[PDB]
Formats: sequence, C-alpha cells, structure tokens
Amino acid sequence: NSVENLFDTYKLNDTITLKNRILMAPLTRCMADANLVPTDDMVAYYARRAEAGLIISEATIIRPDAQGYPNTPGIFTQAQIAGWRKVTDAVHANGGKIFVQLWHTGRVAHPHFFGGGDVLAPSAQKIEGSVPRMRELTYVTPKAVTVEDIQGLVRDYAKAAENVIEAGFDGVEIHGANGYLIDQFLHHDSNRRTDEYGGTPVNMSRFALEVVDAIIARIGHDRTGLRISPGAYFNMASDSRDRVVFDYLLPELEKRDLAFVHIGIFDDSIEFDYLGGTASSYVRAHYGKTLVGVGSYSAETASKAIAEDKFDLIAIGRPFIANPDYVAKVRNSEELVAYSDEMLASLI
Ligand SMILES: Cc1cc2nc3c(=O)[nH]c(=O)nc-3n(C[C@H](O)[C@H](O)[C@H](O)COP(=O)(O)O)c2cc1C
Ligand SMILES: [C]O[C@]1([C]OC2=[C][C]=C([O])[C]=[C]2)=[C][C]=C([O])[C]=[C]1
Ligand SMILES: COc1ccc(O)cc1
Ligand SMILES: COc1ccc(O)cc1
Ligand SMILES: COc1ccc(O)cc1
Ligand SMILES: COc1ccc(O)cc1
Repeated sequence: NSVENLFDTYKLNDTITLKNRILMAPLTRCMADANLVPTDDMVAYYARRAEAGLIISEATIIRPDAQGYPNTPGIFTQAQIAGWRKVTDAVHANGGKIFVQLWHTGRVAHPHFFGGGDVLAPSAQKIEGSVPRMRELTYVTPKAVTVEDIQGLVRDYAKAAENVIEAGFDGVEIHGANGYLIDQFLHHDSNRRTDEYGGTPVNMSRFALEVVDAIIARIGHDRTGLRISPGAYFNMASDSRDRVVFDYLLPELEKRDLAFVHIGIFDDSIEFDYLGGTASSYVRAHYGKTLVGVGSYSAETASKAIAEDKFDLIAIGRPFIANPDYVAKVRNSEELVAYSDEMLASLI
C-alpha cells in the first residue's frame, strides 16, 4: 500500500501553498501561562511539528469571557501577541506554516476564569455538568446576548484577527464547531432566539457569516478558514432541523472563497441520519471548495479518501500528540504509537 498523495503539494490559493496535505488538527492543551501567554515549551511543541503542511493551533481565546478551560492561550493582549510571535517565528524557521484557531466558548465558558462575569450565548440555555478536570465549576445559565453584545463580539473577533497579523500567523481558522459560540448560533438546541439571529437558516447563519466577513476584511479570504460541525453531540443536543441551516450556510460560505472549510468531528466513519451519511460526505455534497477531513483517519484511510475525492486535506489530531514526528514516520512507513489520554499530561 502507499500514501504518496499525502505528500502532494497543495495550492490553497494564490497566497498560500502547502508542502503536503497533512494538517495538525487544533488540539487544546491547557499549558499556557496564567496570563494565557504561550510558553517557550509551547514554542518547542509546535516547532517540532513543522513538517506538517499546515498547523492549526490549539483553540485560542479572543477575549476574557471566552475562557472555559484552564490556561488556554489568548490573543487579545500585547504579551499574548509577543508569545505567539515566538511560536510562529519558530514554526516558520523550521519551514512550516501555522494558522491560529480563534475561539469563543459561548455558553461553555465559565466565570471562574474571568472574575465572575456573564457567560454569553445566543439563548439562556445552560449545558449539563461542570468544567472537565476542575473542581466544582458547574456550568451556568448564560445571558442571551443582545444585538449590541453581538456587535462587540464581531468587533473582537476582528480585532483578534488583526492581532494575528502582528503575531506572525499565516492565517486564521475560525472555530465555528463543536458547540462553541459560533456553532451555538447554528443549532436549535442552543439558539432559540426570535430576532434576526434566530429562527430561520438565514438568521441562524448570520452571526457565523458576520464573523467570517469581518475577519476576511482584516486578513483576506486566502488567510481565512472555518471549522464547522453540521452534526451535534459535543455540548449540543441534536435537532432534526439543524441540517437545513447548514444547507443554507455552505453555499454562502462558498461565495467567500475561503482557504478551507474544515470538519470538526472525532470519527468521520460515523454516519448521521440527519446528514444522510458521514459529516465529510454531507459537506462535500454541499460545498465545492477545499475541504479538510478529520476524525479517526489513519494515513492509509485518509490517502484513500483523498484519492476518492471525498476531501482534499487531512487533519490529524491524536496521532500528532502521540507522535511529534508523525509526518516523517508516515513518509518512511514507520510504526506509529497509539494515542492515550494519559499523554495529555505531557507537552511534547
Ligand atoms: C485533547 C484534544 C483537544 C482538542 N482540542 C481541539 C481544539 O482546540 N479545537 C478544535 O476545533 N478541535 C479540538 N479537538 C478535536 C481535534 O481537532 C480532532 O477533530 C479530533 O481529535 C479528531 O481527530 P483525530 O482522530 O485525528 O484525533 C481536540 C481533540 C482532543 C483529543
Ligand atoms: C477544550 O478541549 C477539551 C479541550 O478539548 C476540546 C476543545 C475544543 C474542541 O473543539 C474539541 C475538544 C479537551 C479535553 C476535554 O476533556 C474537554 C475539552
Ligand atoms: C487538555 O487538558 C485539559 C482540557 C480541559 C480541561 O478543562 C483541563 C485540561
Ligand atoms: C477585547 O477584550 C480585551 C482586549 C484586551 C485586553 O487587555 C482585555 C480584554
Ligand atoms: C494573518 O494575516 C496576515 C498575515 C500576513 C500578512 O502579510 C497579511 C495578513
Ligand atoms: C481522547 O481525548 C479526548 C477525546 C474526547 C473528549 O471529549 C475528550 C478528550
């Protein structure tokens, strides 16, 4: 067998060409310093994965009330910008490329992290449970954002994108997936609004598109990607009506000629009734531009999928934690170590 196609050069667009089809998926590590500034250990961590065609950074918060987990880096202070610049300089020095993933957690934020302020979301719909690996941080009922809150959020996504330029990233992946703020507007469980941001596919898509457009206005379409989750099941109850939101959203996104759309799922072998099959096949059926697949792929199954025109680029997550040298090992058909959650305790 052979995975030669994973090492094809891939021209994303006129601004960026990737040296291979392999992305490092965004992976939250919770290892930033207490001021949410990237550490020199994080610099080394990313630098040693620069053989990836493109690194997507761990989710990076746009402002304080976006924080939902400990020590997740931000990109809203000068110190954070300076810390990220060390990361991107090191990646670039190693011949790599890197996008930051811009995050707001919405109803999954927790006030413990930002001085007891309001948790924000499309609607006052609380999720079950408490923050993982933390003592007694029970999720709270969010405040339904006002249109003025929304305008500020769009502004702050845009400002974060401006900061990304100063931090030396090649671009931004907007975190529109996995039950976080943008995804909360796209799903009925979390979005029960009756104004121009709720109800209809056009309205539910409005926030996502405003953020995409605001960020494009800062860094350009060639440097802007978006991660999406048409499905549910990560802090999100399913709803049979969610699919038509994405039916509308995807062609609208295609108008923006993004660097890529990226699916956010853990196992793309799962078929979802509401999507008529796998997440990637649903998106591929409704979106005709560069698509990043992900979720329990091996190099072999990803190569096959790309050969079969199922998607164009492969993001690799857990195996990139277990194998910093993932790309070289795949290139040389060497044995890969299996991932285990225990590995998260170490930043290597
Ligand atoms: C520890 C861990 C952290 C993750 N953090 C992020 C994240 O910050 N942003 C995101 O969009 N996805 C995140 N994911 C999802 C991964 O990007 C990826 O979609 C998932 O791990 C499936 O790919 P894989 O089977 O190759 O690991 C995380 C996954 C894991 C296991
Ligand atoms: C946050 O993270 C966590 C982190 O993770 C994630 C993120 C984001 C996304 O999208 C996905 C995932 C980790 C771990 C745990 O447990 C939880 C959460
Ligand atoms: C990746 O490590 C962590 C993830 C989530 C969290 O709440 C604490 C640690
Ligand atoms: C946009 O929100 C913030 C920006 C900068 C800062 O120091 C604190 C918050
Ligand atoms: C990340 O956005 C940008 C990065 C570099 C640049 O020259 C212009 C925009
Ligand atoms: C394997 O690591 C994880 C996978 C899934 C998840 O929800 C949390 C951690």
